[PDB]
Amino acid sequence: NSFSGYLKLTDNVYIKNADIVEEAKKVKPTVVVNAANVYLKHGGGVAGALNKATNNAMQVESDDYIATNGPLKVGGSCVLSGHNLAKHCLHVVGPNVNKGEDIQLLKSAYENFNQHEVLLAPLLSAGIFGADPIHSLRVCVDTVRTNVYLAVFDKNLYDKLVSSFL
Ligand SMILES: CC(C)[C@H](Nc1ncnc2c1OCCO2)c1ccc2c(c1)S(=O)(=O)CCC2
Repeated sequence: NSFSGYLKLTDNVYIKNADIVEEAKKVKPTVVVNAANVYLKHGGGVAGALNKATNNAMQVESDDYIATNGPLKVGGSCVLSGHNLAKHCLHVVGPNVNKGEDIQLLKSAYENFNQHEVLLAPLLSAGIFGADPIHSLRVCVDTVRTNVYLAVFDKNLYDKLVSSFL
């Protein structure tokens, strides 16, 4: 967990303008959070990038999880191997508001982070999921009590988040 260049926002929330895959390789954290869907199909965005860095080992393992346990619920999670990126990968399903899923579930999604002392994570539901990224950061700051290091790849978004937070 050798996080470097983070800006401390609150006692337990840190933020950096960085690619989460590159951070995972440099830091080798205990837990890396994946912005997953309920079937753990990592076809793009953060999920696709993390899977591509494991050379599809995350996807094989995810398919085996789904075969045995069935899909996750929106707001839920599961802990799987982190392969070469981390000791564990916490797959968390935020609501896809662009498809009508309730924004209240974003609090339930962030609540999963509380079972891990330290995590490297993306902003949940801020992708193709269509949630307002600044609102997602507010839910994170209000819900997460353990230590979370957020990697936000876009410098324009990072600057807006830091300006909003101050
Ligand atoms: C907002 C965006 C800049 C950010 N992208 C990344 N943030 C950090 N690391 C990355 C990023 O994408 C390339 C790999 O590394 C982001 C954050 C959350 C979500 C997505 C994207 S999504 O994949 O569109 C859907 C799931 C939720």
